Amino acid sequence: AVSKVYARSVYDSRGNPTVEVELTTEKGVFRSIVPSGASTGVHEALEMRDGDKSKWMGKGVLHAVKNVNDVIAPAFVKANIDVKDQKAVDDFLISLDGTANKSKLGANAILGVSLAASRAAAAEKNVPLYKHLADLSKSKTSPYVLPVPFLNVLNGGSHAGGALALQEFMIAPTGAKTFAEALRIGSEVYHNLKSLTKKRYGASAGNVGDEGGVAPNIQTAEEALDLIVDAIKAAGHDGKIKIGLDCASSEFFKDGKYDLDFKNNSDKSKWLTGPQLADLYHSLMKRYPIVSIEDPFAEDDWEAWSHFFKTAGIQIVADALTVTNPKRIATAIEKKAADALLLKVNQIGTLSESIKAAQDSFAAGWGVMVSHRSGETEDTFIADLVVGLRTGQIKTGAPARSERLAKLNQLLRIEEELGDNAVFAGENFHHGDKLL
Amino acid sequence: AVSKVYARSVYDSRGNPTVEVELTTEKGVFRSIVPSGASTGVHEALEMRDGDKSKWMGKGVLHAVKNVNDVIAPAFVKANIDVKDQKAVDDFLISLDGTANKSKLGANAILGVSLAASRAAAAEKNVPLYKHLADLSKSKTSPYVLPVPFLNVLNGGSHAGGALALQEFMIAPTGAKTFAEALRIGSEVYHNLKSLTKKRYGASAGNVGDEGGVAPNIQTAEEALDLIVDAIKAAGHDGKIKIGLDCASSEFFKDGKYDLDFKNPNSDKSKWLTGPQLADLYHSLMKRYPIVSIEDPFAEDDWEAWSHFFKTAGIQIVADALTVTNPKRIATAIEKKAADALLLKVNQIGTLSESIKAAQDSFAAGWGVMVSHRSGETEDTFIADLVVGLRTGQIKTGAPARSERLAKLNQLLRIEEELGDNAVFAGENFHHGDKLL
Ligand SMILES: O=C(O)[C@@H](CO)OP(=O)(O)O
Ligand SMILES: O=C(O)[C@@H](CO)OP(=O)(O)O
Ligand SMILES: [Mg+2]
Ligand SMILES: [Mg+2]
Ligand SMILES: [Mg+2]
Ligand SMILES: [Mg+2]
Ligand SMILES: [Mg+2]
Ligand SMILES: [Mg+2]
Ligand SMILES: [Mg+2]
Ligand SMILES: [Mg+2]
Ligand SMILES: [Mg+2]
Ligand SMILES: [Mg+2]
Repeated sequence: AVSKVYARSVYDSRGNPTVEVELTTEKGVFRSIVPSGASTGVHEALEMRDGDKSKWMGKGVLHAVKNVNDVIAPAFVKANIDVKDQKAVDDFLISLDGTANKSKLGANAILGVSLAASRAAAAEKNVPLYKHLADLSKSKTSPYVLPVPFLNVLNGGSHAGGALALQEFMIAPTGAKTFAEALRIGSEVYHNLKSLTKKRYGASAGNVGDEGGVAPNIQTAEEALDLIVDAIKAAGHDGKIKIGLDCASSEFFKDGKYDLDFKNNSDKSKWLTGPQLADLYHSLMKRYPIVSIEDPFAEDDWEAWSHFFKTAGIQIVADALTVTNPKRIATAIEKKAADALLLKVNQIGTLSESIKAAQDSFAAGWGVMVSHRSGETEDTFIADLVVGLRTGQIKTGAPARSERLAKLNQLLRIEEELGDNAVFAGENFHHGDKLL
Repeated sequence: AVSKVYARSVYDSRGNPTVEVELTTEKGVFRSIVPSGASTGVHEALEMRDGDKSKWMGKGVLHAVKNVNDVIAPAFVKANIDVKDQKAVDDFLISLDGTANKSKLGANAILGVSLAASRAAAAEKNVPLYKHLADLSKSKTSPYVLPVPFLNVLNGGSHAGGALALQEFMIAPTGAKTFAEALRIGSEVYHNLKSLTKKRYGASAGNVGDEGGVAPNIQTAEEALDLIVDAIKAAGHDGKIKIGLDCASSEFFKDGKYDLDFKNPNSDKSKWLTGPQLADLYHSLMKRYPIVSIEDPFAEDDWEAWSHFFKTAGIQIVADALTVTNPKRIATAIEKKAADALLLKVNQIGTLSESIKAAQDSFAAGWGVMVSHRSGETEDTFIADLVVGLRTGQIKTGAPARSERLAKLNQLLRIEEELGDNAVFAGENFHHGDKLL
């Protein structure tokens, strides 16, 4: 049985506090750490911070930690829940908070308990976590699917200091035959990108943003994409590497329009309409091997999404639009706003709700890209999750900064363990769950 | 008994391959990952790289991985060594290689087995790793000592793109009462530093170097130190925060002179500094800023310059590239009175036992020891347990940003919690942490 639930404050990858949970059973101690976003969707479940300006500059999580130790822990232990029954674990937690957005206890109090229970369950079952997560999600397991990594090698927007408006420029080694090959050739592109960036924009441009990508002081998507295409050819991997974007356009949506110079005394006359921004993306799609675009329009700009999607012809990923929330996903499906869900467990707050979100997406013919947050930790949960969910695609950072490599390394280990019972999603990343 | 030893290629914090070792016993599977330096000393034990330009830019570790799987593993499993006997484990590995500088197998093949064995031994004894490391090093345990973290908040030299010659500018919250407080106030200074750096030098200057520190495109130590003092001020921690430097001066030493603009290929050779001129610079900084420690002030074989500076420095002087965690070179440094602290990097020498000897020799001479990360780190937390086990009272493991750095700092939070009243924070006594109480 679960004998102990304990929380403490630890530090995330940008130096902010976050919640770490330890769950003790007869099988040992199981730890989960809650990640933290910067460009959060306004519809995300509550991340509870202390707001005490004299400690951690208001970003303390002592209240959330207290909620685990003083509220969740005694009730959870008393309940004698079977950790194998994830739905019972999450129903209990959801009920204890009693609010839709988890505003009573905090999503960052609840999530760590939810995740740690799944680790405890995997141990009880003597299976690796990814096999247990496949069980919980009722995914196909013959074969397992290793994801294409979408590597965020050039950082802009909220994740890096500079003028660049679009948040993420990713490479996707869809042309590799194994995950290990994909990661190697991705790392090679990254290193070529680092050298080229220093050459073109100066030594300072080669330093990294929150997610490990280079952060050159550039003003347009075109020069960023030119750098990436240049890095791919320098590495000698043209045709094996595709490109993904996260526009994170909610970050520059104001008064019905889009400010591509929001990293500025920005010119209100230059602000773009939905149609104009769609024309911009189409122009980029024509000149670059772009296979996925995330949050091309704002989190509630439904008409703009639906209109773009009609003729996009590539994967359109909903992040802030859907916030890993089955209710908002249902709306996005009906409006035909996108065809892939960005899955972030801490946007909704429990594993069970995240699994439901993935299942609803798959049922609609959508893809699912499992995702890190920009404030990450040494935790590797999402590596096991992307495999368990059989999605065929993950974004977990550049191949730099170990809060990113921790996940990528874990996927190397998973690939090795599965051997002949796994296949790399490659060009079929979008429908990874349907593969075979 | 050890039933399996297995190695694989994984990625370090810079995106370069490195060696990960898993060692299996009755107690489970124990993992260690080898770190990788950038500003390496010429006297370091061999880091074996494949040099195949068509893979990983030539930086593959497949040869070292193969040395573990095809050479070390079958021999080690056959030997059936008691993992609790770290000295026997390491003597065995050192003997398998048979070379001074570990050039047969590579230090990056040997070290992973060395470290994972110690993890396995801790499990056998049912003790946390830091208690076992204290056993191996014969350190005092009443109380245990938590280190002052030297946080590298401004990155220059080899660790970041920019004109800044000096490699590391660190803050040391020696004025804190607990490790948790030290890390909190350190993080607060860091955040104030990031915001101020962006204000003074532009948004791009706030982006980070290899070790998580800001990398402003600045040319002089004085303005870097002004940024740090300004950040400490902004956070409201004046008096509680001290400063450490890593000059990594071997990186800019040429023709008996020091080039503080070495990353500029158009650097004027007339502006190059002599040993005494450099000593003057350091003394100028030490009077204007709360500097308590300086690492590698002079080049790795510029022995006379070290001895001369140390005679009147009056602060901690840390040997890194000079000593390369090597008992033989440490003995020379002790004799020459070149420094009074060792920077301890396990992968500079290649085994835990040799590293422990290096620390013991340093302590016996009345030196301090600062346990250190490499600039290419991993999610491995070994050094956190090592610094506590060795009772040194000081660690450098990066800025409070990038989780290859926070993983260690977070582990130190956990160790402090676990030890409760059986641990003290070194604080102002960081230099002689081993002698504390
Ligand atoms: O926008 C995103 O997709 C995420 C992950 O890159 O960033 P953040 O965690 O800051 O929301
Ligand atoms: O010089 C140093 O002290 C180390 C650690 O900061 O750097 P590197 O690992 O690059 O040698
Ligand atoms: Mg976001
Ligand atoms: Mg199963
Ligand atoms: Mg149009
Ligand atoms: Mg996004
Ligand atoms: Mg719900
Ligand atoms: Mg060095
Ligand atoms: Mg003991
Ligand atoms: Mg002088
Ligand atoms: Mg050094
Ligand atoms: Mg030796």
